[PDB]
Amino acid sequence: SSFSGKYQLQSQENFEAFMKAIGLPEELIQKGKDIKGVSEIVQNGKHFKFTITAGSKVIQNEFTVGEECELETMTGEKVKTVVQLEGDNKLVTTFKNIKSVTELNGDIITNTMTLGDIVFKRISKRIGT
Ligand SMILES: CCCCCCCCCCCCCCCC(=O)O
Ligand SMILES: CCCCCCCCCCCCCCCC(=O)O
Repeated sequence: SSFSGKYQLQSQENFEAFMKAIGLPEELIQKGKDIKGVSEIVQNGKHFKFTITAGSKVIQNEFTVGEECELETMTGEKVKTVVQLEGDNKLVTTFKNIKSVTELNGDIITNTMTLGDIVFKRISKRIGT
């Protein structure tokens, strides 16, 4: 149950640069750079549900830690990958050559995606039940 909670974005580094490189239609790139998105995570042991909302674009995802699962990326592209726990508080996966780390520390979820040399980094905070 550790990741569960509702979280809102506070600040991000390199949003625009990273969203370009991944075939994000520019309309969303500009409308998106400023949205403090909300993440809903529901964890039950290995099983994860998470929903990322950024006004009207709702991406909902589910995975089992350790299993190969379909994930829906930024662009809407669905990609087969495995998500891994590396300790109770850290989700690590790799898709379309992006290395993604999600990390809980207290009420703070830090997510970091790197495409070759670009480090897109989102920091979020818990907002209630
Ligand atoms: C203006 C209305 C539509 C809103 C469009 C928002 C598009 C957002 C684009 C990228 C946001 C997704 C963030 C990645 C998810 C994550 O960090 O795990
Ligand atoms: C749309 C991006 C795809 C998501 C691929 C990462 C899968 C595991 C990590 C997601 C768990 C919830 C963390 C989101 C927190 C945040 O928005 O920064």
